[PDB]
Amino acid sequence: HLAKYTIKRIFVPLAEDERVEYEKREKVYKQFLRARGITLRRAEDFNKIVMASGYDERAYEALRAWEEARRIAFNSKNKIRKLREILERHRKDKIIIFTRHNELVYRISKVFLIPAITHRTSREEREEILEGFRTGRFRAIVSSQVLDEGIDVPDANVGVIMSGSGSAREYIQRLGRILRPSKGKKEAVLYELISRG
Repeated sequence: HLAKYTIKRIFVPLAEDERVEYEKREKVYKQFLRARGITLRRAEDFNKIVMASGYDERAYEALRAWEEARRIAFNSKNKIRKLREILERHRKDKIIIFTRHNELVYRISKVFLIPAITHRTSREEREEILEGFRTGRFRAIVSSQVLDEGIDVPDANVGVIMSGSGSAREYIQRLGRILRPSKGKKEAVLYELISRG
């Protein structure tokens, strides 16, 4: 019986060289949106359509733009610098990092020696990792795939959600259901890094 679950949404701005690049992409995108008379409050709802309407260089290069932006934000030098702190502040707990961005997963697992689980890895490899997790070896893991569906996942204490440019409402709840109150204290904390600034 948990007794102190607590969420924290951290807003990490972008790097110098980063804002510049990000902005130039989003420029091309927003132009496409207005050029097609679409409000941005409905992007991606729109991209969903752009996708089902076949190919159009025009429209697609815009989606390719939306890509880089999303990308940049996710891998912000700061996102890492920040993650670092979290990993340190919570070196005494079991952490579960999540990100819908495959690349980041690797960037992380390689920058901080954290075992990873993506839509590759394996089936036993995966498991293997989870057993190591629940028995020491390593106190954290980064994973691109969902961890509740089927997967058992050890009792984790802190969860981190490396978002790109927006808040992952769903994911937050999903993860928070998976976490487990600590031994003593029986608390839990969930972070969600979001580029912004």
